[PDB]
Amino acid sequence: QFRALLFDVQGTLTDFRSTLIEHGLSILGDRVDRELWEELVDQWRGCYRDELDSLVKQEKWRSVRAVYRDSLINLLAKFSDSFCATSAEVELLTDGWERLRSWPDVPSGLEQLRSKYLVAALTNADFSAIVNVGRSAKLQWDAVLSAQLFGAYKPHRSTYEGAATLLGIAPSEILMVASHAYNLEAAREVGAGTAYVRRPLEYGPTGRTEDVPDGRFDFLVDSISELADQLGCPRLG
Amino acid sequence: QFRALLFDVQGTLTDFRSTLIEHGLSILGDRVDRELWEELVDQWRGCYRDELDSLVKQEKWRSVRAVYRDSLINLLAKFSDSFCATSAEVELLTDGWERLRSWPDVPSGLEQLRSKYLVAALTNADFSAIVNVGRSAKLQWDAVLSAQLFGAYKPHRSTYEGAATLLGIAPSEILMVASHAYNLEAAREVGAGTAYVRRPLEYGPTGRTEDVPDGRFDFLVDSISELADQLGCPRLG
Repeated sequence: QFRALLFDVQGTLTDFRSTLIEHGLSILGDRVDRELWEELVDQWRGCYRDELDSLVKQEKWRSVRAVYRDSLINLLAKFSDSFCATSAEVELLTDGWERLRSWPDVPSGLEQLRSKYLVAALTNADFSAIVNVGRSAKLQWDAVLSAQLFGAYKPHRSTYEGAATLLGIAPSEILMVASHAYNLEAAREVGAGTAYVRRPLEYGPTGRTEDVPDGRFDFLVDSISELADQLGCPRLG
Repeated sequence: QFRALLFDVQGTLTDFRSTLIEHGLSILGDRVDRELWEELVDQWRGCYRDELDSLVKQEKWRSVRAVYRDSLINLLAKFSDSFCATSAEVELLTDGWERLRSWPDVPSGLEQLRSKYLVAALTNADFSAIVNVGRSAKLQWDAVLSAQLFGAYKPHRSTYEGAATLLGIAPSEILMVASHAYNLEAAREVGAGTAYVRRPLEYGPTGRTEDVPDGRFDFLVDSISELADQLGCPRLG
């Protein structure tokens, strides 16, 4: 039925919240407390989502590293009574988005899927970032696709459709994998299969997550391994 | 010095001659003898090189699968006294270029390089083909680049430069690896490093290959592993 699985990366396969929290504390040290840096990370991710949504509505693209970098400079000004950062440290902190750590089910899950399927990443992150993230998150791909190649961000149909022609595959023979329900419904409209992955800690324990019911998508799983088990991929020794 | 290694695929990492010879014989069987089909393969590659060379001067791109297919149809017209093939068999024969086998030094050599460098494919083949070849040639990349993404073939400078911006890398921080000396010289022009890999059996045992002397390129090796050793990459267990 399926020849390839297209994967969302940030959140679906990677714990960016814990990554960026421990990334900033390691750089900033005691100049900022943990409780306050966790709140900057949350607002950081929120500024990225608000900006991309705005750029999608404008049908515009720009570097996601510039999106992270600019939105951190704006938050640092808002948090400037509590702590401070140099221009060099601003770049090092932004680099944390290219050092994402994967969820413990992802590397072995990806390995299990390759026995019958091609696996490729389709992220809004810049091409350089997802290549880097592959090292820090131990993601192993047949192909790496970014919103940078298509000039537009998900859920724009040019991204999903473009990924299909580049891979030589029909959308109906691609399984889109994401922990974000809105952009999974957009894969459905272009004709792709849909697999939702529950990530209760994507936005932390205090985060409200999307309640998705059984039957809305083709698959509903808590781990890539489970998805591989449901697709008929044999487990690893 | 180098942050990424960009690799030629067809010939540099893959024994396409042996792949396509045994591929067509399995499809055409006794309808064609080996010595006569081996001569078609050689002309096939040459029609591909002539067409791409023509398209580079025109600053045109078109699907390399269509290039292989069309140049196969022309050879079949040339060989129409000796044997014949259906349109279905034409597609299966063309599929042999997406089922290439690697030289035995390539998979472990690429893996050895990944300890210190990013490795990416930069082939004139269409994006779908190199994805397939990754399975048949056992190639594992941080990134996969094709002339299809840039609208131009190697050795056009838009390809090398585009691969640099996509990876976040300066051309001077890219090491181009190829078994074809002419297109290696253009990487040098854009500012990239140059590594030549001798493939004496690329065009068969009785085939004439590019004889490259010491000093023309930055590296001159008989295997990907050898290149990794010269780049300071620790060996594999």
